[PDB]
Amino acid sequence: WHGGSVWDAWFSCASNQVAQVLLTLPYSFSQLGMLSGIVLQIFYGLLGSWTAYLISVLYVEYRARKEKEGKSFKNHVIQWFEVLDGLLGSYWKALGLAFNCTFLLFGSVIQLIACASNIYYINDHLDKRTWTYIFGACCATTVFIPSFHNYRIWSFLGLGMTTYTAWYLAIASIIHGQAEGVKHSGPTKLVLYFTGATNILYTFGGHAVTVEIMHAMWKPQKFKYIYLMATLYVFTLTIPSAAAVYWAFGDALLDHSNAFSLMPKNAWRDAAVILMLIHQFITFGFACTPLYFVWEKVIGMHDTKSICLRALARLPVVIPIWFLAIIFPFFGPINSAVGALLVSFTVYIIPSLAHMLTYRSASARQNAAEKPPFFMPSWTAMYVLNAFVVVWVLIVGFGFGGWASVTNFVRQVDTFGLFAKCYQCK
Repeated sequence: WHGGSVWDAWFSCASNQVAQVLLTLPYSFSQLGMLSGIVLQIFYGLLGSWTAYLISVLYVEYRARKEKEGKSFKNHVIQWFEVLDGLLGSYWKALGLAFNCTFLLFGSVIQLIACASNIYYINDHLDKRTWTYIFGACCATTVFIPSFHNYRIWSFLGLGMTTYTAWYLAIASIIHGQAEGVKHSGPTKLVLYFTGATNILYTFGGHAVTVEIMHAMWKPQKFKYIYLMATLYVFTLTIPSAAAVYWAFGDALLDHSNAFSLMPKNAWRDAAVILMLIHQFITFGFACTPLYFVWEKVIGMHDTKSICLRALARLPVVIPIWFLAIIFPFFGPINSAVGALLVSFTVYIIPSLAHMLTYRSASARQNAAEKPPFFMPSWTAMYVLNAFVVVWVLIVGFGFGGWASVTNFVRQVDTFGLFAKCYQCK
């Protein structure tokens, strides 16, 4: 009944997403408001915790089904598409593989964009496109990276830096005060409201892709609701900073998708920028490996003796990332687009549909691995909740959210143009 092996991967992904999306929350607040912003944050955090629970339950089910026949996974890490293939069929393996690949690609693109933006805000002698030139090389010389373990130790430092950045933002905006005449408009247009809602949905989207089977022996008595504990700490990180920055700076955030552009300049802001950039650069070396792994699986040059051949096979994975990070440098709305188009299907809809399909027949409900938990004492309860999750994330998270986000993105293009030199620079 290994559960703690999945919590590590999920916590790593969540702690990465939070720090990736922290700086663009006041923008979405100014688009939404305070009431709607806070309420949607709480709503989506709870939904994300619920889906992560289902992912853990499916992992345990698959493992217990496969160990019954006599197949061992020693010295191997289970993949999510392997789980879907072992539980449902082939089409689900295909769907999982495709969506995971696209999601990792665009996560890498977004991280490169963020690095360029922050390095601009520490030194502004070179425009953001030249900083993208410079950092593309430093992130394309990463093809020589082997498989790195120990994600938990790095995650517990990433959180230790994100907490400093968040509380700096909050306390600095509180001490700065608010200027005279600052206006708070609230929700006025629909496209703005829904692109903000989708940027909020993107925050709590993180899931386990590869889980090590080494820690199946552990069984602790203090790990009851670790998912809810992680979500509560993420709330403590993300609500005060965004609320304080929005309250202090008003409507001037619709033209600044990076909150470092409005804060005053002193030593503490320099420390915050430096800590954010270092964290952002390292997590690229941790997010690269799965995509390289899958690609080398496709090309078949995996068991290679010359490391240089691995670099030659991996260059066509870094070239489109660099080209996309140069051509579309939109730091704010790209989160909304990626969210609406990929996270709604990867984190929210496919886990629920898998849990609703694998347990349809009573022969699989009587011989299940894990019974329904105490807070959901019946199967009908879980089916109703999964149906609501699917319908909601299909209508709002993809219907209105996708349309609004794509229209906002196209307006950004028609305003700034292809290959923008400096996006939102005075």
